[PDB]
Formats: sequence, C-alpha cells, structure tokens
Amino acid sequence: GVGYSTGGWTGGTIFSENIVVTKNTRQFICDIKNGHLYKSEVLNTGDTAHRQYAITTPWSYFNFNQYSSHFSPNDWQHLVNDYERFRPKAMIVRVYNLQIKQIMTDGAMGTVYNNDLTAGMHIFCDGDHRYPYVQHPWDDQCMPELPNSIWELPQYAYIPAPISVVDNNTTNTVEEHLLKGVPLYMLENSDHEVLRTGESTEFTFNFGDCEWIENNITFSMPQMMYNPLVRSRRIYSYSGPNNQTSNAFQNAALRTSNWMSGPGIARGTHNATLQTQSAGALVTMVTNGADVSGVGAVRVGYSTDPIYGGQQPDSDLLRLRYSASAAEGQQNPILENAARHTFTREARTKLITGSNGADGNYKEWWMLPNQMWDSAPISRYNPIWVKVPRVNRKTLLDTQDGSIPMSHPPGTIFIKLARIPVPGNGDSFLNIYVTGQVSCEVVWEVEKRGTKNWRPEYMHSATNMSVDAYTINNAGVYAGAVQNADVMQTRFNHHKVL
Amino acid sequence: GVGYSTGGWTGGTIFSENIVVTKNTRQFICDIKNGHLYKSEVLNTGDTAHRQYAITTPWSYFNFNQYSSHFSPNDWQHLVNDYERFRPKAMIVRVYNLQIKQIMTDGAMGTVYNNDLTAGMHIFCDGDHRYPYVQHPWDDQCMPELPNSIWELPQYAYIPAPISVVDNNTTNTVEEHLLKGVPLYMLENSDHEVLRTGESTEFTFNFGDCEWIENNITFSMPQMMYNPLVRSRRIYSYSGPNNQTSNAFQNAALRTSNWMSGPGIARGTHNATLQTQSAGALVTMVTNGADVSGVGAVRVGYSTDPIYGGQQPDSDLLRLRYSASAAEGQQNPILENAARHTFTREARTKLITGSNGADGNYKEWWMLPNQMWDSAPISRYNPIWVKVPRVNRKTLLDTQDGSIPMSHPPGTIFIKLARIPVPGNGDSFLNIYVTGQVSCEVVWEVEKRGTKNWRPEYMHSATNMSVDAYTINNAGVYAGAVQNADVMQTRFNHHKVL
Amino acid sequence: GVGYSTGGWTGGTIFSENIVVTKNTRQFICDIKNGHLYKSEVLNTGDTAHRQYAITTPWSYFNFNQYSSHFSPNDWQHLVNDYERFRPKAMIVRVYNLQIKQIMTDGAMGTVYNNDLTAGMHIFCDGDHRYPYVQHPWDDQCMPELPNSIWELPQYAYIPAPISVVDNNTTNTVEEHLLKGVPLYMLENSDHEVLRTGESTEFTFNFGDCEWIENNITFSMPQMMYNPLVRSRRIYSYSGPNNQTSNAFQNAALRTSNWMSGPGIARGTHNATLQTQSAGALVTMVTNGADVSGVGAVRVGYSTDPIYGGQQPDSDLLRLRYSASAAEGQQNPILENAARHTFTREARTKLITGSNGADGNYKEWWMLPNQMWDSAPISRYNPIWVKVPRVNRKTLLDTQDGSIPMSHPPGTIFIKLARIPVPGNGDSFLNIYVTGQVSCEVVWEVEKRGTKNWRPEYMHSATNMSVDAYTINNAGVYAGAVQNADVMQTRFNHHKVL
Amino acid sequence: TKNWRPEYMHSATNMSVDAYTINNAGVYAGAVQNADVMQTRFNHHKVL
Repeated sequence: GVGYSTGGWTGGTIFSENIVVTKNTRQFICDIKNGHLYKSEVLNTGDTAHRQYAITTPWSYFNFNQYSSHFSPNDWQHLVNDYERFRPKAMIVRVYNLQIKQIMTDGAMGTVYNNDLTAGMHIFCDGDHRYPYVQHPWDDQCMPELPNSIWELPQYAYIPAPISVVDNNTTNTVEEHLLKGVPLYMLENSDHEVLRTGESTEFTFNFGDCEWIENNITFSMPQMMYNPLVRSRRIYSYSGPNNQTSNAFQNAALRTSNWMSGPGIARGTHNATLQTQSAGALVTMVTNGADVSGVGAVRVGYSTDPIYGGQQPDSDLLRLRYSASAAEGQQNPILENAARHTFTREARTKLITGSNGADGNYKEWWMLPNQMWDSAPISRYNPIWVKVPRVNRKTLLDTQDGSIPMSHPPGTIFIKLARIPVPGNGDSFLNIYVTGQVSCEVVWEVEKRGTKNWRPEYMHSATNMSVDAYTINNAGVYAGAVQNADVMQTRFNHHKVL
Repeated sequence: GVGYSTGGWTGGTIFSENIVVTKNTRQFICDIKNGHLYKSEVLNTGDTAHRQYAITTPWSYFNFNQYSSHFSPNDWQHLVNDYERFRPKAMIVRVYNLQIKQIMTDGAMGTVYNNDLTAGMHIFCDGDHRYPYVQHPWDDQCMPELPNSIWELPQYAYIPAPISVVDNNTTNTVEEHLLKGVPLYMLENSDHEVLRTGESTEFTFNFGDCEWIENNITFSMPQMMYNPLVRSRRIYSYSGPNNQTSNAFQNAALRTSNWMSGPGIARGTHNATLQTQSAGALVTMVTNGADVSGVGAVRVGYSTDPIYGGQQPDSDLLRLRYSASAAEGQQNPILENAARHTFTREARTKLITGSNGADGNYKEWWMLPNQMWDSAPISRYNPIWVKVPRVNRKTLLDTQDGSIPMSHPPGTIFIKLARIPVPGNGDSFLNIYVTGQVSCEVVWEVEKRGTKNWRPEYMHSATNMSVDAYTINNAGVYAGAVQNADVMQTRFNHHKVL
Repeated sequence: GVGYSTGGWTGGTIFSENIVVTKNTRQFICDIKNGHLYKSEVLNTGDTAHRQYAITTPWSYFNFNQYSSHFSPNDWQHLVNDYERFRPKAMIVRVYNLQIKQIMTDGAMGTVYNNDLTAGMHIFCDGDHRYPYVQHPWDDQCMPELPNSIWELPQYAYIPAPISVVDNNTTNTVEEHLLKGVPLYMLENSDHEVLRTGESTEFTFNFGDCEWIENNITFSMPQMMYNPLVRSRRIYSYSGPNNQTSNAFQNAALRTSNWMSGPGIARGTHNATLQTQSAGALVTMVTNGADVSGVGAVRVGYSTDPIYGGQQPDSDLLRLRYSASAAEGQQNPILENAARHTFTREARTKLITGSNGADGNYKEWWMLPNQMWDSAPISRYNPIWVKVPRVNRKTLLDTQDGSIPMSHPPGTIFIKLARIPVPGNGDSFLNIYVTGQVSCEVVWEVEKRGTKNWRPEYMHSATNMSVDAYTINNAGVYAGAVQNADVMQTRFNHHKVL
Repeated sequence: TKNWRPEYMHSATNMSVDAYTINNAGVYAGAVQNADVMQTRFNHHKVL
C-alpha cells in the first residue's frame, strides 16, 4: 500500500471579482503527548500566580484561526487595498503523506529513526463541538505564516472548572459539592479515524452567513450629517443671565443629531504582574458560594481586555497590542489600532452640566439607544473567528478583537499516535511520532466597491513599511511584520459616505 | 498489503426510546503464553491451600462480560435512571489493525522492537462452546472500563477435573481409574483463522429471548396487597385460655395471604483463610469413591456464595461484596446490595409455635410453593451473563449474581501468535507479540415505563457520590467507583405496584 | 334526558354442555367517603395491636371475587355435581339506572331526600392495575349473595408501606430515608368517566388461559399405582442381624415409587391475640435496616396462613376456616377442607431411620423433585381469583386458597360522587349520595367428564345439609350455609384414575 | 453529552420527608424546602 504520493503540494492565491482562494500546505510533526494518558494538572503555579485546574490530553490539534497563515504578505496587501469587504466562505482541509517512525536511542549514534508501516494515527474532527473548544483568538502555534516552516502541533488541554471554586473540597461543603460535579471529557468517547501511511483524509467546513469584515473609514461622524448652510429649526432653552429662561437657534453648520458614539469603558489599567495573574482591564469572577479568601481577584477571576470599544481609551497601554509571538527569545509588539483614520472609532463623550459650557467626561459610556460606530480594525496578524459560547442570553456582541463571531466555528481537528504497547509490561510503550502534510484551502467571499471621492486614498504601500518587513536573513530565519506599518490595516483604507 | 487502516475507532453510546447502543474500542496486547505449548499444572499450592489440577494453554482470550466495559459512568447513569427494564440484544466484535513485532534484546539498548510482516496471528471463536467455558462471573481482565487503557489479554486455562479425585492414582484403584478417563482439550483441534497485519475479522452474537434486568422497587410486600378498611372473612382457630378452642376474625388491615418470601439460607459464614481455600458459605464437594482423607473439605470441595437469596442474611460478611479489582496494590470494596429499597428482598420468616406469639426463626428457608420475590440487584460493575451448565436437571435458577443466565452465552474469542520456530533447533522459537484494536458494539433492548406515583423517586444523583468518583489524578491513573453510592444500583430506582 | 330506563334487571343461570352463564344484578349505594379527600391514617391501634400505615381515598369500589355472588346455591349444586372442571372465561359488568340525591336534614322530619339531576358520579376502572390492587381473597362486602339485597360499596384504601419501617423517621436515619421515598397514589391522576342520571357504562374482562378448577378425588395415592399380584424386581439392602448386609425382594402388593406427596409445613399455631396482631402460622417480616425494637414480630411482619399444603396439619386450628361474615353480630364458621375424600391431600411423610422400622416424622416437608398432589378444595363461599404480585421470581404457586392466581385479574371498578362544593366557603360541600344497579354476567367454561367407575359417587344432596341451609326467616333475613355440609365442596365429588 | 462523569439529578433522597404529601386531615403539602422545588440550571452540563 505504501509508496504512493497520497497527495501533493498546494499553494498560492487566486483573485477574482467576487472571490479569493487561498491554498496553503505545511509539513507537520506530532509527539506522543503526555504519558499517552489524560492527566489532571494544576498549571501556572507561582505562589502569587493564578494557578488553573486543567485536564491535559494525549491529543494534539490543528488551528487555522489566523489570517497570516492564509495570505502571503503580498496577497494580503492586494486584498486590503483593492477590496472593501470580505469574509470566509468555505474551508477544505486535507491530512496526508503520513509517515510514522519510531525512535530508538541506542546510545551509539542513537536516535536513528526507522519507519513503522502498520503504525496508525488517530484523527478526529469534533465538528459539532462536543468537546471543549480551544481555538481561542490570538493563540500561538497556528498554521505557520511561512510555508516550508514546520508545524509543531500543540497538545490539547482544557479547563474543566475555575480552580478556585474547588480549592478546598475538604474543609468546605460548597467547594466540595461543586467538585463532585466537575465534568470530564475524553475523545476516545466518539468515533474517529485511524490511518496507516498509505492513507489520507479530508474535512470540509462552511462558514454560514457569517459577519463581514468591513474595510472602510469616514472622516465624518454620524452627528455631522448636515448642510452647514441651512439652519435647523430646533430652538433650544438655556439658563440665561441672572434668573430667567431664554431660547435660541444654533445658526447653520451647528446642529444636534440623534446619534451618539459607540459604548465602552475608557478607564482602568493592566495588572503589573499580569504575566502570572489576570491582567485584564476587567476581571469578572464567579463563585457559587465557594471560598476564595484573601486574594486579589486578579488571582481568582478571568480577564477580558480591551474594553474601550467605541470610545477613546483615556490612557495608552489599554490598547490591544500583539506579537506574532510567542516563544521566549525576542519578537516585536505591534498594534493594529495604531493607525486611527475613521471617525466613528475614537470617541470622547462629555455631558454639559453648567450653562457656561463646563463639561463632564464619561469614562464609562454604557449602552444606550441610538449609538453608532464601526467595528475595531484587524490585520494580517489578527485572528479570524471566535466561538460564541452556548448561552441563551447575548448582548450586542461586537468583538474588540475584530474576529468573526460564530456559533458554529470551524471544528477542531485532533490527532494522536496509536498507543503501541509493549510486552514485558512495566506499562511502557513504543516511542513513535508522526509527520505528514496538511493543506488548507479557504474560499473567501470578496466584494469590491467604488466611490465618487475625487481625491486619492490611503494605501498600504511598503514604501512606508520597515526595511526588515517580511524577510529572510542569513540564517534561514524569517521576519514577519516588524512595525505597525507592516501589519496592514482594516479601517485604514476606503472612504465611505454614511 | 500492509499500510491500510483496516479499521477505525468506534465509541460512544446512543439512546432511543426502545434501544441503546454501546460502542467501545480498546487497544490490546498479547504475549506468547506458556512455552507455546500446553502444560499440566497444579496451581494454588500453599501446603494448606486448595491446589487445583489445570491445563494451561498457549492461547489468550477476550472477555466482555462486564457492564462497566460498555457504558461510561454517565451513560450508565441515564440508563438506570430513565429505563425500567433492559437486556442485551446483539453484539458485534471486530479485531483489526493488527501489528506483530518481534523482540530482540541485544544487550546494548535491547528490546528494540521490529515489525514482522508475514507473521500470523491465530484467532478462533468457540461459538458453540466445544471447549471449556471460562467467562466466569466477576473475572478480572475484561475489556477495560476506560477506553484508551490497554487490554492485556488473559491466558487461557481450565480445570479438567477436581484435583482431589486423582490425588493418588498410584496407591488407590478408584482415584486411578478416574484419572484414566480425565479428558484433554486443545484448540488446534478445530478450524480457525490466521491473519497477517493487513487483515481483520469480525464476529457477531445474538442474545436470544434472554432474561430481562428489572430495575424496580416496591415498599410493599406480596402479603400486603389488601384494603385496611375491609375485613377478611377468614375466622381462625387458636388455643384459648385453659383448655378449649375459641375462634376469631382479624379486624381489617390485618390479613393472611398465600404468598411467602423468597427462599435462601441466611446463616453460615466465610472461611478465615479463604484467600487460599474455598471461602464459600457453601462447599458442595463430590468424589466418586476417591480418597480425600483428612482435610477440611474447604480444601476439597468448591464454594458457592452468596446463599441468602430472598432472605435477609443473619450476619454481615455474607453480603456479596466486590471490587473492580483485582491486581495486588490497593482497590476499594463495594457492595451493590448495600442499598436496600425493595420490600421483596430482605425477608425474615418466622414460624409461630406457641399461642402467646413466641416465634421461631428460619435461618434456612427452603423452596416451597407460592414464594414471591425480586432478583438480586446489579450495578455498572456487575457481570452481564453466566453460562448455564449442560445438565439435564435444573432448579428455579435465580442468580444471586444478578447476571443473565443463558445456555448459549457469547462465545469466547481466542488468540495466540503463530509458533514461528527457528533453525539451530534447541526447540526454541522467535519471540514476537501482538497488538491491535478490538471493537465491541452491543445493542441493548431497553424499555421505559411510567407510573401513577405522585411523589418523586430515588435517583442516582452524583450529588451523593464520592468526590473521587470516576476520575483521573495527576499521574494518568483512573479511579472508578470508590464507594457504594457510585456503583449505581438496580432495585434502587422505580416504584412498581404488584 | 332523565326518565329513561337506561337498563333492566338481569338474573339467572344457564347450563350448556361446555359453558355456564351467570347473570346477577344488585342495587347498590354509595356515601361520600372521607372528607371528599385523601387521608393518611394509622389503623388498628390497640397499644399492643399491629397498627398499619394507610392512605384512605374518597373512592369506593365493586368486588366480584366470590363464587357465592354468581351462583344460586341450587345452581352451584348442579355445577359441582355434574361438571368435573370449570373456570371463569369472561365477565361483563354494567353500571346504570343511576340516581343521585342530596340529603337535607332540616331538623323537622329531616333527611327528606331530593333528586339532584345534573349531579355527576365518577366511575373509573383500573384495568391495567396502575393503582394498588385490593380485591384480596376472602374480603367482605363483595357483591351480595342474595339478589334483592343492597350492596354497600366499601371505601378504597391501601397500605403504602409497612408502618414499622418509618416508625421513627425523626431519630433514625434509615427509617427516615425510607420514609422519604414512600409513594402516593390518587385516582384523579388518570382519565375516567363522569355520568349524570340519564347515563350508563359497561366494562368487559377476559380471563386468559387461567387455571382450571379441578373437582375430583382419588382413593389412590401416586405411590399405589401397581399390580398387587406382580412382584417388583427391586431387591433392597438392609442391615441384617448382628453385623452384615443382607438383601431382599418385597413380595408383590408392596413396592416403592418415584412419587412423594405434596410439600408443606404441618406444624405451628395461631397467635392468641390474633384479632389484633398477625395471626398467621407464618409471619415473614422485612425491614431494610429500620428499627422495629422490642415487639413480637407478630406486631411487625405480615401473616400468611395456612401452610400445610399437601401435608396433613399436625393439629386442628391450622385449618382454613371461614365465614360469609364479617360484620359483628353473629355468623357461623365453616371449613371447606372438612370433608377429606381425596388421597393426594392429607399426607404424613416419615423417614425410616433405624432398620427395626422406627420412623421420623417430617413436620416440615420442603419442596423436592417428584412431588405429586392435588390443589386445595373450594366451595361456593371461596374466593375466585388472586392477583399474582409483580415480582420477577416465582415458585410453584399452588394457592392454599383454591383461588385462581392470575397476573391480570379483573380490574377494579371505582366510583365516588362529584365533590359539589358550596359557596360561603368554609371548605364544605353538598351532601349527596348515589344508588344504582350493577349487573355482572360471567361466562364460565365448563367441562363434563365420564368414568368407567361402576359404583355410585358422593353427591352434594341437601339431604345431608342443615335445615336452615339457604333460607329466609320471619324477618326478611337470609341464612346462607350454616354448616360444612352446605358449602358444597371441590375434591368432594368425582373419582379419577391417575 | 460526551461528559464521562455522572450529573446532578433531583433525587427525592435529598428532599424533605414532608415533600409532596397528605397528612391526617386531608391537607396537602407541596414543596417544603428548596431541595423539593426541583430546578432549572440544576442539571445538565453543556460545553459552550
């Protein structure tokens, strides 16, 4: 059976008037995660750390949730420059050209690796989301930006419950009853495939009428939609001098609209020790009884950042910054938000208070009727989608991320080698690993749109990008975006009218 | 031929109004049992031990006779909570993804293992029961409760005759003539399969109109079926004061029925050294002549426990206790019987004797006409079936086990590696072993039933189960039921009327 | 709608070669039982009494479980004298000619009764046995033996649980957990009819292949089936004089058979205070934990009498005696068993012990293979059927009663007046009652059989019955059977061969 | 669900001894304590 290609190499991008197709293939690798066995572990223990409860599985998985993985920097450039809106339509993934080898470290020039035909590889796709979802936005280890760069699949693990609630089952009846109910998930529970070297498999996903990524900017606020030469009939009242009421007409080019800017909380900051404890501007803890005595919740609750939304944050360092990341050893931070070209995004509401004109700022602009704003921008390095949680109560939902929210996001494709046991049982097994190829073709629905704007428009040039931007250096090491110019932007480019 | 999946991984459970389907797959392993040769051995020699005569075979075998192996604890919960009766309908077993490797221990980093394509594996299914049956209730080594846990197949061996009868063939004409007739069974005697790595095989079994497992309890004894407000016409005689006979009518809410409780022997105890000698409340030895001088039969006969049946045992430690077991190194005992919710199960009959009311207890309630009772309970950890022996005389037959009795129980699937001999004959052979996957899909006929009972009913909650119950701990070690709460129960749940 | 017969009066009996049909109609009456409400009560409190836990319902019910109710004494005579076997085949019941009147006691010549057209009567038939069954053998208040005698329907009530187990819920965790689970049944739970005066309803039941009532006797024991002139070849061993073994042939007319007599316990007696506490030869208590400290079980368990079965009871007053009963104020006891004409019924087994001939009696003849005997007799006053409890374990089952056992016995027909509330609510209601007619036609499958016996046979004559037997006396008061002659018998009449 | 562990279930083993009953006067008692009422959001584990 072996000895046959069982696939090829797919790459490139094709642009059409209404569609774009990205084809990427990567060589992947997979170790024997864990002991071949599920483990209950406590991670992030630093004495003053957060310390979450987790289940670690013998499975590893593919994650495609990152634009950079599908578009070459050049492609992404034409995408953002030429199209006004776009969204993912369909994805087809293939796993093939599998090779499973066992590692024998003799001692003498050991680690010689030999093929093991007849050694199987499990591969399962959750599809319906029956197991805890992990494709969290911004996660590291996604399909590598550069083709020809190995993809080391990340091991699968999830958080069954907030560590704190069960912190003391012995010695607390509540934190104990809760602990009694903690769930447990294992994949062997469902049907899935097992492939020998001569085999392959394919998976296809269809984004529904998912949200569209709008790539446009205004220079005009919703409350600026009027004719400066025509006077409004409004006639407002105000406390005149001394004690009386007088009324007046704002002359033309001054008017009051029905629209307010986007909601959000512009204040707050980040924990200094965040790298070990919740760092979110928000923290949002829950304990149904429980204990959780004497800690900064910053060691109990879970962070959610950013928060400003349609408001201009009162201080920097609130800003959503990111790096291609994440391995220790030097990478450069960059912010998509750094360019600010649209005038529905960085709002600063104030109440009027006194008749002189003295204002009062709103560092917390809660939701109210008639608020209009544009979504946060994204860039080649942003994350494509976010699973919406299975809750029966949802609010307006704009992602601060810029990521496409969806109840049924691409399923997770898991894999793990067979647990080839061995005789002379001490509980051990054969040490093997897998390598193969993964191809992910994505069909993107694109839409081009024209304006009657006479003047030119901002365009990602690469004349304004770093000299490092997107390159290889004498060791075969690749450099992605090095500065905010490079990332490209959404809400950078096209002037709309409103 | 090799290099093809020749199977996949099947798992999960599906519930329907009248059916439930359990699908489990496990990775298995198999050594070269014995010398590759049959041996006549004497086991359990402890000087004061029982010491049985046995034939050990080069074969190993699969055993599926345990509920825990088919239902996940959660599944079993819904099964017992929601359905009133159920029974196995059909089983389909598959053996595939075979890999046969030979072990060379060089010395230098030895035990390197190499595949041996073209190395066959024998697999035979008795089906008709032509070879001594061994799927004895409660046996250890059955399909592992947790998927993803290796199944080490147990070697096959049986007891040709009670050791004692032949104990002295030389020096006793009877124990000798008997010995002359002892039989001998070997599997090479029948046709069976031989599979190379690229192959697989399947077996299907059909439980006939086998008995049903009833999951219900009463709170009402068969002799309590009457109206407390209506008087019975019976008019009994009794020895009145001094010397005369007078007669009377028990007023209403008092009555005498035709029904008696279930038979059984409530007395007796367990041998203290049982772990080496019959420990059964009963012992039941047979010797057609023979010798068998000067031993507690407890070293001759074979035990049969429990014995109380439809009676309440007069002392604890009669109770049928069990553990998932059985390897030495700490597991916890648990009893299914521990919950006692039905009022047909723990009976205590007494005869009246004297007219004052003085009773006489029956520690031995033998079989009599009109006895009504419910079968013993079972739990996820109980054994599914028991082969009924081929005898032409059978009694009423309720298993104290709770196991389903059947003349034609699932056949035994045996396997052993080919005896690859080697040149330079010193009688040796190539050291190889097998590993593969086994899938066992069972179709369970289920029946739901409703009551007119107004009040709520007992339900296995997991609010009442240990905090350990069913979990994994920092080493990838699994914990099943830790206390009697956890096992679930039969005769725990549903109120019937009678 | 009212003013129409909505029925007639059906009576008489018709005999055919293979069928007999009994038609009876009775005028019935029904009060408003309880407060119109269900009550949890403790009955039979006498300080030293049994004291059962019970639920009393606002419903009343019809019971037809008594031969005397269907056959006129004369009819029953021809039935037993002429037919050898018989059994109930089908029953059709009708409720009609309903009249509902309200009772106003003015004071002045009060209790004037006025019709209430538009006042409904609930009538429900359990049919499937969803509510606790109460047609217990020998119950008083069944369809009256004499037509033209009013039937006062007995109120419905049942025993949810043995009082003792819950005796102390406060102060005993076990007797408390049990109490938590006690069930509760109410009829409003199911659909049923509501009839105004102008209406009627009908119900039909079909006895399946229920057991047959055999009316025959032998004068020959199963171990007497041989030729006194032919010698048996058997040749038995016995301890001869001094110390040796000799063997011999029983000459002809002496033989040993394979048959033994019927099982049963011939000893024991009846409690002297039975009229308040279990009086059964047996008592059979069950307590799953519980308390039940310091009482003769005779105040805890439930009696089951008689017990001798196929054995001759060692003392009188064991004998199943009865009266048409049961209201206090003088009725005469009678026993069906008093005539003893068959020689399979009153057995007295003895073991031989010593070679001289010295026997040992078996006052407890438990069940054993090869036991042959005839069922207990019955009479016009015996009870027709007994519901077999819903248990999954049953023994041989001959009723000491003589009653036909059946899993699906005639359903119970319940009735209660509508709860006509009244304004000015103090929680009261209109006082009304119902009277109507009930007709019960039963089809009896009969079978006549002839013998080659030359001599005449015993026949219920009425030449051998009391002068009172079956009569009316100057007050319009009826007398049924006054002595054992009168009751007629089963196992009295026909000689069979075996 | 694919949850392996058991799940909370309204048992009536955890409900009052009064729960849902009739007492010597024909008076009915419904739920007497929070156990008895049953619950929604008590029972089934979902994934999100």
